[PDB]
Amino acid sequence: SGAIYVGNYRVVNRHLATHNDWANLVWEDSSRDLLVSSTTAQGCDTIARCDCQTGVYYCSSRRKHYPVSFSKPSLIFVEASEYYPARYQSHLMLAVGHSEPGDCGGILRCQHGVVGIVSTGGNGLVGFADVRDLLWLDEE
Ligand SMILES: COCC(=O)Nc1c(Cl)cc(C)cc1Oc1cccc(C(N)=O)c1
Ligand SMILES: [Zn+2]
Repeated sequence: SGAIYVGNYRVVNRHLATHNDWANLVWEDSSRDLLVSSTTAQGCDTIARCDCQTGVYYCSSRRKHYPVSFSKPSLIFVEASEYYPARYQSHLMLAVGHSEPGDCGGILRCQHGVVGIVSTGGNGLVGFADVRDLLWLDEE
């Protein structure tokens, strides 16, 4: 579990969105596993605006923050899970690292701020849904 709080927005994994998130929906994309909803109070997270390929992510199944190298956002085939059938997930970055289903929502951060959240993984890998291209998160 986990979320990004930026301005008047809440960024969560789409498969973990609550009834409040859907009722207060701003934007969602099933192929990216992302959902953004409106908030009453302001958040303090800063979204990175960069092309960094090194950062640190939080792994709840280990209670640890790991330094990782990751690929640039891409269209990647992701196997069937409890939440989605086997499909191509877009804007996805991969790193070699530990991850379990309940690790989704763990933040990946670089020196510039939040890069994304844990969205896919298994077999020694971890995948993160990029949020650095969502420029509108920084305004209105
Ligand atoms: C057979 O793999 C099922 C599974 O739950 N693997 C998995 C494992 Cl180990 C680890 C993680 C972090 C995610 C994982 O899968 C999911 C779960 C929720 C959503 C998505 C998606 N966005 O397509 C992918
Ligand atoms: Zn950066």
